[PDB]
Amino acid sequence: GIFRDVSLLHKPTTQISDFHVATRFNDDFSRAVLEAEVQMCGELRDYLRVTVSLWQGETQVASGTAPFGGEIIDERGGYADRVTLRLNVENPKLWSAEIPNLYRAVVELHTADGTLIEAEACDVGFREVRIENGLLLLNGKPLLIRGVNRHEHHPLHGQVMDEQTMVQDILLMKQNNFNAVRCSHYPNHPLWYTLCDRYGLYVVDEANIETHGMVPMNRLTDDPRWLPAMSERVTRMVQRDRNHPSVIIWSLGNESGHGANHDALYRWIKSVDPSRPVQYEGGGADTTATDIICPMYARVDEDQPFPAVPKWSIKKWLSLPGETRPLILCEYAHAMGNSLGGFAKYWQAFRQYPRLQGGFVWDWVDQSLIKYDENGNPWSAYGGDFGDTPNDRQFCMNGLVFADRTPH
Amino acid sequence: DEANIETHGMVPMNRLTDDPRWLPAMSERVTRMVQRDRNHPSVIIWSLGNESGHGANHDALYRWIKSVDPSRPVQYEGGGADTTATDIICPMYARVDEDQPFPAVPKWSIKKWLSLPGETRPLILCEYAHAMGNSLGGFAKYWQAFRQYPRLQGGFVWDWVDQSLIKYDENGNPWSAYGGDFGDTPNDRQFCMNGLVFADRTPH
Ligand code: NA
Ligand code: NA
Ligand code: NA
Ligand code: NA
Repeated sequence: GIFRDVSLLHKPTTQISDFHVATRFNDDFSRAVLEAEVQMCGELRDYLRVTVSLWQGETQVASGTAPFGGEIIDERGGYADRVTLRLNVENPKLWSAEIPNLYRAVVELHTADGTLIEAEACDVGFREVRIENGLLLLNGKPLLIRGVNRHEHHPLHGQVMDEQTMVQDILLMKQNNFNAVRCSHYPNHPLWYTLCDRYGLYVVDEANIETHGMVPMNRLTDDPRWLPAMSERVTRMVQRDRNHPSVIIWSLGNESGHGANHDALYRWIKSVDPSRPVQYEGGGADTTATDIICPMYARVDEDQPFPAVPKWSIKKWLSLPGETRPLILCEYAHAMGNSLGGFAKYWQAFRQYPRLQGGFVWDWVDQSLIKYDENGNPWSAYGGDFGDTPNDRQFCMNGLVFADRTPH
Repeated sequence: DEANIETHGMVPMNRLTDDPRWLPAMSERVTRMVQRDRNHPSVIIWSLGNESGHGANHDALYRWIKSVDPSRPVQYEGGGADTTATDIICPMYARVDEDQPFPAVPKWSIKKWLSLPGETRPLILCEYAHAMGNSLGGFAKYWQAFRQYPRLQGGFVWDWVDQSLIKYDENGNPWSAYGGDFGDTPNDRQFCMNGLVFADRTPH
């Protein structure tokens, strides 16, 4: 169904069509350069101008104005319908899940005399994400991911999300010492990223690609005829969400094996947005299509040597010959019912090994739905309770909290 | 095959090995060993000595060996067992699971050591499982780890045979003696007996 919002937007004929925000820093993060690239559609005129202003609350920190026309990029010239403005910020307040400092950037399309054609805005978080010497760093410091996987689920409204439920989830997660969320397994409602920017949570943004039921799992992802469809799902997500500071990692999807399309899209992301690592678990969790070893349900000490996709113990995985990447479990500690035995073992290992930088619990909230018996009394239902067949019964309930967000 | 260089008693341990005035003496002990033994097939690894800290002389002699005999790896434990003067992480008495974070020369657990950022070398303990008396508790843990981790390629037990000496009482009856039994002082008593076999080669 139509399970997210529907709206009408009116733009002028000459309009802002895209804008990108990037932050660069010096070695000690005491100086930052805010680079904003703005793109337009419509008739170009010599009087057109673009102004980008950066605000910290009520105070304007930086500003820049320029006519359209980018730098030369190849033999034929540059983009006449683009402009890049670079704003210097001294001693910027850095964004993190601990302290989510935010600035407000306003992008103005206006004529030279001063009349405003159109304005767009976005929240700006100054932070640098990079993998150096096998460690994932945020603002120069190695992260320890206290993560959880979260589906968009409501026991009454199905997969329709609301701001109140989102805020309730974020507050509960932070109150229970979580600092990261994986959008399993699709781009979320747009307000989710804004709330994560505001409250402080690292976000893994995941493409809407999962072909788990295929035999073999990469039958489609290794087929060039499905490359366009896969590419749309990756590229449109990046184009929508690349400005959000909370998003620190891109994911190519979930449980789709490993095919050449994964490698192609990994490289596309690395080319378009070098500011964020790319991860993907399929094909054994350490393929060429991931910057992070991200296995699902690899155990702390016990090896699980399956054919062609083994789940080594996470301690052993780090030291395999020629392996240097960090390891962050994209799913672990399956919380189905009376569960989470052995969680302390994982966290002992996370604290002992530098390149074990945490993981994402599976998962946040039970996917139970509400039904009414013969007396209007509600009761929580799972797979098979709606006449659906074949079904997977109670495997939909793997959460740390009940569907009404009461804790397990 | 190990060079005859050990300066364990120095304070700090590299006081001589970091002094260029002792480089000739150290170089003689390395180079003459290599010149004598480089034809033996059984020799697969050279060692620069034992427990002498880490000084520039170690790096110089490591490179000399690498230049003259590229056919054998070079190892050295001093200075924390993972310095620039060794091709193999070769700690002494690093434990399987427990870290021992001493200042400037920590003994990480061997499993953790392999995965330290930027570390790629194999790990072979030059000494482990100290067999002093009723000992070798926990040996199975080491060998479980050795079999599970590819880059944990074993180690050298300390050590083979007790260093006890024979003395005779008032009736010509022999008895095994250790440190201090010859009037030697100061001494380190029974720490000379760390072997898997007695001095007469009967097994423990
Ligand atoms: Na860690
Ligand atoms: Na499930
Ligand atoms: Na091994
Ligand atoms: Na001894």
